[PDB]
Amino acid sequence: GRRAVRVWCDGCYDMVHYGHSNQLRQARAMGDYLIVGVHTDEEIAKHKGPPVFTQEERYKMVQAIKWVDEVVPAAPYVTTLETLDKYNCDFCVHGNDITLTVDGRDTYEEVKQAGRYRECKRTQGVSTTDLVGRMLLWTGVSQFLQTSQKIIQFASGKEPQPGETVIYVAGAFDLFHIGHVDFLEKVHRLAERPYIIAGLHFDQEVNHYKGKNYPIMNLHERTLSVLACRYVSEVVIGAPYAVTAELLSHFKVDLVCHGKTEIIPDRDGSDPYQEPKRRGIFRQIDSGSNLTTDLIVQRIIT
Ligand SMILES: Nc1ccn([C@@H]2O[C@H](COP(=O)(O)O)[C@@H](O)[C@H]2O)c(=O)n1
Repeated sequence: GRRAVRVWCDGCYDMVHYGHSNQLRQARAMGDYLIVGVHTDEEIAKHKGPPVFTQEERYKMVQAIKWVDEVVPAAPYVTTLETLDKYNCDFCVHGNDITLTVDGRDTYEEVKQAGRYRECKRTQGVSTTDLVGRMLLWTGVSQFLQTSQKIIQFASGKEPQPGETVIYVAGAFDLFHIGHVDFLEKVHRLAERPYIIAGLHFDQEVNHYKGKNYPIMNLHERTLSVLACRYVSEVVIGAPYAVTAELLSHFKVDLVCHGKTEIIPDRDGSDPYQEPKRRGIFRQIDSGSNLTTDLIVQRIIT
């Protein structure tokens, strides 16, 4: 009936960003199903420094990316034909980095010789070193070039259907991380057919209430980061800090959630959730995670 083409990727996925997401999207577009091998903390420490995020954090983050069908924990550092056969994958997909042994032989010679290796395009605008750099520091630093096409590639493109519960969440969603995934995952359980709209605050607003040099990622980068998450149906690309009556009617919102993090008051001292609270449609959800963008900055610099 086809047959199905099963695609393999592997990696560390330590500090996942929209570059990793875009690479996984590309890999999935080359077949029908995507399996991602993720290395253990130990295996990574053998080859380079130990990772910032624990293997179980990294596993969970990768599984939350909507193009990924399954995560294989404890994948070997280098892709082999044996691993591809074990998971019945036709080929693996990696970036175009030079990957040579000390001798000048390709790290992936085996897989490449068997014709089971594919390259995907490198993602413009981000890398893990760039993001580290931003964290060691509002007018914006990213050279990401957002386009209608990148949004189309990342967006599910679906409108709310009859029977679907529209649920609005809002925030910075900066350095979109496992705390956000845990939040969104719980929100997604609140209805049988959830349609989650994530409202992303403007860069200048985030800087105002989060301070310092925040946000690390600009509105356009955070747009792609949130759209990659399997729990998200739509994003408001520049949402007001106050959850307004206009927003609630425009999107026909059924429920509004916020996590157990602190809600900073609005410019005028008001509760930015006052309207949905008055309507009786506000629900606080405990994500069970204490991870914040501020604490990631701390784990990554230290
Ligand atoms: N660890 C975390 C981090 C964020 N969140 C929720 O995710 C949403 C977005 O958070 P930020 O604006 O801080 O990015 C908020 O509703 C916040 O309460 C959570 O519930 N648990």
